[PDB]
Amino acid sequence: GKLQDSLDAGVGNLVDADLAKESAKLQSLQTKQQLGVQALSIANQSSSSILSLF
Amino acid sequence: GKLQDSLDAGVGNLVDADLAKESAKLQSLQTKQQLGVQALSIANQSSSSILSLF
Repeated sequence: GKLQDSLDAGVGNLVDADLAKESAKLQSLQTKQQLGVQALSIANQSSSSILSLF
Repeated sequence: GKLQDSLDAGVGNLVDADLAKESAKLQSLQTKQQLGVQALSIANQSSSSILSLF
């Protein structure tokens, strides 16, 4: 019984994720995604400045 | 018989914990864990303020 418990604990050590860091990374990457969308939207407007010169 | 009783009492003195102290340490560490969870939840929000600037 103890050996099987140790084996299960070792599997969990190998594969289980640490969600405490994931909670911070999730919000950080949501903010990153919002800024990336806004920056790409700004970059889409480069051609509009040409029309003013004509 | 008296010597065996003395030896058992000696092992108990040398290993056994006094659970009245852990009766308080349990509650203190439960409160401290809740406080740490609260503080970590506050800390993960540090990146949220960037969206307001853009």
